[PDB]
Amino acid sequence: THLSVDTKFKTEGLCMTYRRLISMMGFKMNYQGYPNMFITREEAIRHVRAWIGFAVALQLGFSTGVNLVAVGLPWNVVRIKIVQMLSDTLKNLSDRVVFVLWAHGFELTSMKYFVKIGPERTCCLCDRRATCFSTASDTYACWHHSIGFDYVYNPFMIDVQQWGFTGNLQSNHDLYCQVHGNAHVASCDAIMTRCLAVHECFVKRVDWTIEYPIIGDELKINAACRKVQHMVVKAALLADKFPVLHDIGNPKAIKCVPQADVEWKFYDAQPCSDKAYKIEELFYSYATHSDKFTDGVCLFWNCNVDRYPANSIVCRFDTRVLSNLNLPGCDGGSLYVNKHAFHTPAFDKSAFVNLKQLPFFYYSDSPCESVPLKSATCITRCNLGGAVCRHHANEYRLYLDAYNMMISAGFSLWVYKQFDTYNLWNTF
Ligand SMILES: Cc1cc(S(=O)(=O)c2cc(C(=O)NCc3c(F)ccc4cnn(C5CC5)c34)n(C)c2C)cc2c[nH]nc12
Ligand SMILES: Nc1ncnc2c1ncn2[C@@H]1O[C@H](CSCC[C@H](N)C(=O)O)[C@@H](O)[C@H]1O
Ligand SMILES: [Cl-]
Ligand SMILES: [Cl-]
Ligand SMILES: [Zn+2]
Ligand SMILES: [Zn+2]
Ligand SMILES: [Zn+2]
Repeated sequence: THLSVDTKFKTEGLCMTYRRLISMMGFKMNYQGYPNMFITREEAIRHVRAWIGFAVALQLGFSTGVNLVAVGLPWNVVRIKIVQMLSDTLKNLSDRVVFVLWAHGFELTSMKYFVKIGPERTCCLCDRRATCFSTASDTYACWHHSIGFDYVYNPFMIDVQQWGFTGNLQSNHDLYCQVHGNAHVASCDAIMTRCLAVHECFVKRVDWTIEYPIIGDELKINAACRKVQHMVVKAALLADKFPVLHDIGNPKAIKCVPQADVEWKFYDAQPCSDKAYKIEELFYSYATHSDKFTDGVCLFWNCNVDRYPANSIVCRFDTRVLSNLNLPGCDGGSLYVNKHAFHTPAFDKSAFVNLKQLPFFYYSDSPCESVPLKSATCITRCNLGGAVCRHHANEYRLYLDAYNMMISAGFSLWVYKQFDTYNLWNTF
């Protein structure tokens, strides 16, 4: 859970323990839920929504792209702007801030000017943990109630250099990322340090053991995506009668259509060990697998490979979508934190070159029963006749709502070019 202040601090990167470092930074530690400003990698990963890259050269820079110069601007104005920026950035994401550092010593020295530490406190106006302090009123605020507050209260931090790196920030960042160019500017170092931290913590694999709290429409977004997944995969199996389905990026061996008359094969780069017996370990790349999975259809449900083969059903998240769920990531990618943290490579149109956009439709083979619905996209027995039944018209509108929710949440659907609803009409 917590990082003992007695833990040694590697000074090779600075331009010794955490206890001694807190003294050097100019914080009276007191005699006695805040044993250390610095936190473990594991704790930082749990609070990824709180991550703000921070660097100095004083020119103070943040991973938000903001740079502030202190004498220039006076410190009283600067510290107001910092609390403003952090409050606006984090109020809907986290109960805290985690400064992500590539520590040269100067940034740590500068914290005494805009940071106050002490025991954990609650907001003067709500039940939330205090993130801000007002010298003027001697009161404490959360990110929501910090209007006019001048000090950051009990911020957490990590030095990424303590995760064991040779060379400078730029040499390590540029190994994994070509999107953040290093100018001689503080905010560029702030961005690169957080980018590097995201690479080290999230790019390699999903950690299924770490959950993140609900902060928006996760439940409705996820319900809508699963409803659409069932509809689309059910419809493609009925329409083209594929004998095998290659579910690439399924680490739990759960079928979205369990009643489907098909051989369902599971693959993942990182299968869950309790289901590894049903799942082949496989890293899909088009260059290494373009002549494989030639039989039946491949399902890539948010399995974000470099290029999809022609025989694919695909859901892919657009990393450019602005959302409290969608955090800046590594190499033009984003970190999508919805229940778990999913690093997603940049949305790239060249991935879909073998596919077409999946058009909207509703299909039901279920029994009929009872503002009339006149739509070419309602594929039911009753629409084949004159009027659509009250059941299927209601289910159509619920399905359209789920589809619209999924699109507005940033997900797009792609399908093999031969896919057509002609063959679903045939099933009647
Ligand atoms: C941007 C983006 C989105 C998604 S996602 O939208 O598919 C997604 C997936 C999950 C998730 O928990 N899957 C577990 C799981 C599986 F592994 C396999 C099958 C099922 C069936 N049901 N379930 C769920 C437990 C009920 C399954 N969650 C919470 C989200 C939001 C995955 C990404 C990878 N990179 N980027 C990604
Ligand atoms: N190139 C690749 N080849 C194979 N699996 C990959 C992959 N890139 C990512 N994955 C896997 O894709 C999954 C994405 S998250 C789970 C998605 C799953 N299809 C669902 O419906 O929930 C992870 O399990 C990850 O290990
Ligand atoms: Cl992976
Ligand atoms: Cl983003
Ligand atoms: Zn409050
Ligand atoms: Zn980067
Ligand atoms: Zn009907």
